[PDB]
Amino acid sequence: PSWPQILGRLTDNRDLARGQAAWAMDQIMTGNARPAQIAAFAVAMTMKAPTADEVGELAGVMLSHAHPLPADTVPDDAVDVVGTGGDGVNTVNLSTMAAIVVAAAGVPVVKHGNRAASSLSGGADTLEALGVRIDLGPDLVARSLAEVGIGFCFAPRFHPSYRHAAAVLREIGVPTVFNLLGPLTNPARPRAGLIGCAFADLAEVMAGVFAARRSSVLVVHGDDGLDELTTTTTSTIWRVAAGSVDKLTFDPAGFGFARAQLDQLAGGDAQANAAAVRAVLGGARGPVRDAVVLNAAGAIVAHAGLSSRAEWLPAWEEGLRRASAAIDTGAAEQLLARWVRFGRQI
Amino acid sequence: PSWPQILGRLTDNRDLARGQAAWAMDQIMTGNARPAQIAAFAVAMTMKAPTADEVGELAGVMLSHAHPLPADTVPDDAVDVVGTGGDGVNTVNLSTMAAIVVAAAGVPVVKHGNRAASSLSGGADTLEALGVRIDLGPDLVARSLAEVGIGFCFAPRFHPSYRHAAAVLREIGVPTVFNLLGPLTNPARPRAGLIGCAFADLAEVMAGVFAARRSSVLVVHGDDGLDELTTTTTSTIWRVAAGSVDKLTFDPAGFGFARAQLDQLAGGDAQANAAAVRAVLGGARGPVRDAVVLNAAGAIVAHAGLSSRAEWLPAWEEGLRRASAAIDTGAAEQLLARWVRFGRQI
Ligand SMILES: O=P(O)(O)OC[C@H]1O[C@H](OP(=O)(O)OP(=O)(O)O)[C@H](O)[C@@H]1O
Ligand SMILES: O=P(O)(O)OC[C@H]1O[C@H](OP(=O)(O)OP(=O)(O)O)[C@H](O)[C@@H]1O
Ligand SMILES: [Mg+2]
Ligand SMILES: [Mg+2]
Repeated sequence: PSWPQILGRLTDNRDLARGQAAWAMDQIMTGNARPAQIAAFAVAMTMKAPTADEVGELAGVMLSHAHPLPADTVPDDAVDVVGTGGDGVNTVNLSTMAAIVVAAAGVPVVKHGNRAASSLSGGADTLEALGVRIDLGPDLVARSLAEVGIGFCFAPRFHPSYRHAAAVLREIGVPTVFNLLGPLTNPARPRAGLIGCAFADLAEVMAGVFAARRSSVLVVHGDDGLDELTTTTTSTIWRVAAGSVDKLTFDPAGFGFARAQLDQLAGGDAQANAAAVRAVLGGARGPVRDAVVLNAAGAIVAHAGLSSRAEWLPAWEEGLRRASAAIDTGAAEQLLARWVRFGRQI
Repeated sequence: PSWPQILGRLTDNRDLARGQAAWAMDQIMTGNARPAQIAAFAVAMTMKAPTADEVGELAGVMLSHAHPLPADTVPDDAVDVVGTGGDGVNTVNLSTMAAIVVAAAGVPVVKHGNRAASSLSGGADTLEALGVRIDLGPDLVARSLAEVGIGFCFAPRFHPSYRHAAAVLREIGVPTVFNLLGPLTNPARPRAGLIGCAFADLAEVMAGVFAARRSSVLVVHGDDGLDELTTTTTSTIWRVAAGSVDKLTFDPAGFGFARAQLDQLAGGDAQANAAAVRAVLGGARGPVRDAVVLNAAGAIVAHAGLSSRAEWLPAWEEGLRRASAAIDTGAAEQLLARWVRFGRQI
């Protein structure tokens, strides 16, 4: 195959043949692709409308080039809590906060992330400011996970071959199909997760990729455009279980959640967002907390769905019970401190 | 305006705002665009179907950075004979053949061109293979048009700022909206022409750009896929006249043209394309001659179209009759030779 062959086809508004997206991404990962070819491919693939197979081959190749974690160090039931980003809105780090709470409820967590692309502080940014280390390689992410209950995979450190593509996509400035990869390329390959998507027309495609692996994942998009489960309004959820997707709308009001204004969830620089995490874990009641509990519940229901013998509602109310208890007992706050303390000790 | 604004809008399948296409082009020409941005723009402008205004803006910006010809050196009734190519044939043998016939019939021709991408011989290549100096500055092109009756503007010499876009578009290696520009960025700004386009949908767009200029133009797509008037079957013509456009069907059988086969008309190697020209200008009667004569008449008919008193069928017979004569008298063969001598006498 070739670039004009592949680019020609996409610009003809045609789905690619099996293996074509993989060859293209492999060319990219292996540094054999000129910056203009990367850009054309990325834009062309977005405007055509990508398929699950296509994006699955993109994520597949990427993973196959990624640093893996050591064998028998990632639990069978580990969850991820990560979004695509591209909110447009500049919220406090909801995914990061819920991750800590989830791990504090004793659900193993291997989080993928990096810095903000558009926002003032990313997950990795906010974690850095807290004094939790985001540099850790495969072996120490494995250690951290077993020793603290949570581990953090920093995307650049696990995905060096993405460097070629990453610079190019920054220059473009528009989001593309590539903005989907982060959540689909966690190097630990955890089989569950809560997965945020800022682009409502692409979210089904992510769900499609997760269903191919037979993951238990809720792909989420707030109807306010949030790549999290919102408290402002309702959220659309593509539930991924048993290798099939199904669409839902989710209403916090049915679990007694006060509706909220978007700007109550608004965020700032790293220090500020790190202050917000200390606040919430510390027990500050209000909008931000509600948001964190909600999403933390979400991930826990995805965990629960690893088992086929599971109903939606009883699992959500268990989830909300546990996220809330994880904060209120101080266990969440403990865990963060335990985790910082882990990093300062090789 | 902005790159992210313009690229995002395109990726939403939205037509641009008045001025944006121009701003994008203007950044490219000025050197203010990343190759990643050039690539995203060219791909997206294509997949979202481009409009006449958008392409006019791109053409206009390009023309406003170009070296013009000296004042009062291009006659008001000058014509261009040219195709988009990318027919995948090629047509270069036909366009340069008709161009010379036309000039030889006493219609000033100023052609715009480049060395080929897809085919072995292209407009400039074939010209260069016949001994013609294709790379002359504005003054010498005017002197050529004055003395020889034809001039060729070499797109690299006349559009220095376009260098960036060309390098980028070579790498993506597939047709984009930028492939319509050549015919619409003649530095000599000639107000008539026969304009071949391999893209049916884009032809109508090119036509509307020429309508905006009040040029008298026949945009032509061979219904056999050719970017010239074919003799293989019927053609589609977009008659541009009085700032308006009429889509037509054209059949050369109504002038006694035998149906040829597509593989008797196809351009080839530059050294081959050259010999074919000597062959046919020397008097080689056949299906190549036929189709040169046809396209040459189209060019002359287009020239006739500058007067609103011009009528269609008589214009075509005067056209056919004059092109035939230019060949048979040897005026055309003789014109090629004076054009070659001209270059050798500077
Ligand atoms: O910067 P953007 O492209 O707008 O993306 C929004 C943020 O989301 C990502 O983190 P992640 O989703 O892992 O965690 P978060 O939701 O807690 O930030 C990333 O780190 C960004 O800072
Ligand atoms: O890009 P390609 O597909 O190789 O096209 C071959 C040639 O056709 C065009 O020139 P010209 O208009 O002189 O020839 P045509 O009008 O017959 O296409 C184009 O500028 C090339 O020189
Ligand atoms: Mg998120
Ligand atoms: Mg977010």
